[PDB]
Amino acid sequence: MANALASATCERCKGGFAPAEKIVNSNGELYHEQCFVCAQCFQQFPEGLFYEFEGRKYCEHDFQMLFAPC
Ligand SMILES: [Zn+2]
Ligand SMILES: [Zn+2]
Repeated sequence: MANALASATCERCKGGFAPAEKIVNSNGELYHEQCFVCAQCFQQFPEGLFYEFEGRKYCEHDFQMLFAPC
């Protein structure tokens, strides 16, 4: 259906992933265990999870400035 889809690839990297180790979903987008970047400073970050959000992701950098304890 729709146009010819290629495959499941990362968002800020488009890396063809699949395993729960390389594939990581949050909000609705797909990320790697080390692609999570700051929608503002684009600062990537390991762990595979930080202050991400729907349609927008952020690292503990811009978000620690806003100061959001938990
Ligand atoms: Zn990636
Ligand atoms: Zn940042």
